Amino acid sequence: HMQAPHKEHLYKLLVIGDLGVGKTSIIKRYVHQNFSSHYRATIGVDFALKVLHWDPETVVRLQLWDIAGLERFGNMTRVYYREAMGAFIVFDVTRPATFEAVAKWKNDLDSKLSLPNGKPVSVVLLANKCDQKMDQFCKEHGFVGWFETSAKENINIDEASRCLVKHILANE
Ligand SMILES: Nc1nc2c(ncn2[C@@H]2O[C@H](COP(=O)(O)OP(=O)(O)OP(=O)(O)O)[C@@H](O)[C@H]2O)c(=O)[nH]1
Ligand SMILES: [Mg+2]
Repeated sequence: HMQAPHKEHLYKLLVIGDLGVGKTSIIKRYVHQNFSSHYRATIGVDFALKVLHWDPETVVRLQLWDIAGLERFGNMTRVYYREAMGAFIVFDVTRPATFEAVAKWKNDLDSKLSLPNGKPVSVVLLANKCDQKMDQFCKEHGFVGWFETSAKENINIDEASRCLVKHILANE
């Protein structure tokens, strides 16, 4: 006797934000349980896979697209965004200018990507490096929620991803 296979959801998720805010470190902590203090800049886009045992009958596979910080100044984001179901937009709490870039990334995303029915994709805001007004910002810029995160100390990355996936499931 075999047990029945689990239902599966496969989601391509974007991780965007300006240089050095911690996008790659968030993904590396989430998927590989690892962190590095050395800064190695992403070139173009890198990828990582997260398998989530969502509930006893369900598996969620996340294809994470780790986009480099300078790409909002290029012309590749529309290609990079294609077929994504959700995104994290990231800034660095220690460098407030990176918060000002959050709206630029959000407008870039919303102008180049929408769900098949025309609804904008689910987006969660990550205030990263928290180891070192937000509600109003999320309501005014169309975010489903926000979290203080730390790739170094592993704070709220699991929680923020679960929040994003919950919203994606609810809007399919
Ligand atoms: N203290 C602290 N440092 C962090 C955290 N996350 C990332 N860093 C550091 O911030 C620097 C930049 O991290 P990256 O993950 O490479 O940032 P990025 O957004 O991927 O940068 P680009 O790929 O160039 O756009 C690295 O030195 C990391 O060690 C964090 O949560 N806390
Ligand atoms: Mg990177």
